[PDB]
Amino acid sequence: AIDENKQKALAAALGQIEKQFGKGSIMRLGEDRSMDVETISTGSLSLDIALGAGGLPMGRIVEIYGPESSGKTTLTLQVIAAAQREGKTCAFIDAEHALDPIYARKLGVDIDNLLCSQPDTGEQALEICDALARSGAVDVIVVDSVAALTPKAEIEGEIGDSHMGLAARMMSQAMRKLAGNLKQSNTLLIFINQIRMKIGVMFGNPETTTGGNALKFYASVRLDIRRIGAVKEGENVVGSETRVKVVKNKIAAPFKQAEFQILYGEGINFYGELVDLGVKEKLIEKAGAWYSYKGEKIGQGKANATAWLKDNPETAKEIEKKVRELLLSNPNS
Amino acid sequence: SMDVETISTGSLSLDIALGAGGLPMGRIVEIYGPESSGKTTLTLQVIAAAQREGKTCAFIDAEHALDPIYARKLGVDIDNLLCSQPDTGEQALEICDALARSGAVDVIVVDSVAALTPKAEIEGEIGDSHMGLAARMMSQAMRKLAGNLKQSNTLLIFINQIRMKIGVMFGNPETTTGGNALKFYASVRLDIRRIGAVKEGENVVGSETRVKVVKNKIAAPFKQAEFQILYGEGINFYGELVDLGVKEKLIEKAGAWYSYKGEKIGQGKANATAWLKDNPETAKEIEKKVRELLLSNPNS
Ligand SMILES: Nc1ncnc2c1ncn2[C@@H]1O[C@H](COP(=O)(O)OP(=O)(O)OP(O)(O)=S)[C@@H](O)[C@H]1O
Ligand SMILES: Nc1ncnc2c1ncn2[C@@H]1O[C@H](COP(=O)(O)OP(=O)(O)OP(O)(O)=S)[C@@H](O)[C@H]1O
Ligand SMILES: [Mg+2]
Ligand SMILES: [Mg+2]
Repeated sequence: AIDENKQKALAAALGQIEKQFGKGSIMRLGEDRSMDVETISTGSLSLDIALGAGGLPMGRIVEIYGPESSGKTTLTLQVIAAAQREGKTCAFIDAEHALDPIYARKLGVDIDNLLCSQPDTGEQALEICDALARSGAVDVIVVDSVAALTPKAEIEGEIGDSHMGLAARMMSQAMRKLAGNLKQSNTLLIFINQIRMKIGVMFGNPETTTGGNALKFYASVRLDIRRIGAVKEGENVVGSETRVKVVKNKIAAPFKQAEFQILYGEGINFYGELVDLGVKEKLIEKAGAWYSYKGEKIGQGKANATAWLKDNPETAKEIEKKVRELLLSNPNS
Repeated sequence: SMDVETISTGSLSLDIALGAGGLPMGRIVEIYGPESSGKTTLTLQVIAAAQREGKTCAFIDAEHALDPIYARKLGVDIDNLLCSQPDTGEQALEICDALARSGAVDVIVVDSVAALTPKAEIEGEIGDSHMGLAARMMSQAMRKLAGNLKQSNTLLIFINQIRMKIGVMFGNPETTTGGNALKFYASVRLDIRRIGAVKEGENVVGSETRVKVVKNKIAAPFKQAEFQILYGEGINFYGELVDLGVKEKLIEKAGAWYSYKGEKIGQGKANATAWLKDNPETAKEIEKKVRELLLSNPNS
């Protein structure tokens, strides 16, 4: 009897809010299909498994950070290339002023359709991000280095002058504005960031990132990338052994890691991952340094085994399809 | 009307730490901490525990980062959990007041006070200065809500993010966003921190968490709570039922070996909590003992 005017006051309050601030201001979370988690590929199968939901989330903020020459730019060009192949539009804000367009083409990016900007200030860089996000016409934005987003007062001033907290304040104001717009247009924003040392530290890690604490909070995924070794063809160094740690995840369980090769000119070695995952799931048998598929001996060593999968497109498609079926938590098709 | 009503936090260790046995209804609560401390997980645990008692709940996601699948995994009934995603900071607080006035919802949660951007700052440019507009907007909202919340008997939980003060020599350099109005009006104030990992040998499957009560108008403040948040599954209330059982000398622990009523239960905490899962009888009767010994005022 008394629990019914409860439901009436609810429906009346819902009617009041939904006509004041527009149609879908309040809903029920189980019914809201704008709140579901769509993803896009990173260009690494191992990293797609480590992220749990099978890729990077659309409508969210992502941070990639690491030491120098660890593969941060290369990893973000591989996600742009994969999204372009699925008929999406992409932008690249190059605050570092260090993008080589010929290398981007070799990694598989469509250079003629990628929107590029080299802004003079951090305010200009974050105002272009907002304008592209609100447009609804751009799916993936990459900002290359938070560390190079310098406020206008610091550009106008002299070297030595103190502007303490100014960059951190600029970033804190930008996150507030962007987070809403990005979700509304279903646009993925990737911030690359550099590492700095904190002085006078006995306890914990001395490593930190630039641009303050706001980005750590607003980010849905945070990735730590590191170069853990060289890839050699005799004495020639031909690429880099790479490890990625998922330090923060809001769409799945964190603290999983991914290992892969970056080969200079080609980018991420896809078939190299396909072997290592095939070996792990008992689809490829390893007899010391002899790889074999269904008894049929494919090669001697990982490089020859990878070279074999390259000249057998049908056999590689078969193994990919199974590894995908097995290790993907919730395959959506 | 001024007699206090409480609802469970989901964690038993935190229910003892507050003293009254939960968060007070018709009041304002603040829950701050660093990155990935378990602020959202704790407030979805409250909503879950509340809507199991036949209550309606709302979630105002200003952060734009709520996963409905994870909410269901923690035990939130998402089919009748009200969710809003406001564009401005003013919309978020007008929806909070409109829901409070109606007298229909019992619990409201505003995720990130840091993300409540004033209208003027949104249609402005990045670089433009709006000194204290967030603090005024919050100060206006608090004096308008405090009265409307009490007569409705509606709980409002604000989640806050930590920022750092520049050129401070004294005290702690940590701050909270959205002014010092919320600091005054807030009845309870929790400070969550991740203090370690929970492993399956090497595989990291959880977070060792510590909650501190820095303010309490309802009971004695400056008490602690320690517990485990597992990634999916949610809060580990069996893991607490052992830790409080051994603290009151109902359970015994001899190194890595557990024993209750003479007969041993398992080796380590993971096997000890796994046996409590398989024995609802002892898990019922130990809950009985821990509650009736450490309850401040038994309602009925
Ligand atoms: N244009 C190129 N031609 C050949 N190799 C390249 C080229 N650009 C980058 N690489 C290599 O690819 C590996 C990863 O480079 P990046 O992706 O540029 O890493 P990064 O972390 O962005 O480094 P920064 O911005 O310079 S600190 C490095 O060993 C580079 O030398
Ligand atoms: N959907 C999910 N699936 C699995 N684990 C999760 C999920 N969401 C969060 N977690 C983890 O649970 C722990 C607590 O997360 P939260 O409750 O979101 O904490 P938080 O302080 O709200 O973090 P923020 O909002 O990003 S500053 C973290 O270690 C997360 O990685
Ligand atoms: Mg680079
Ligand atoms: Mg949160």
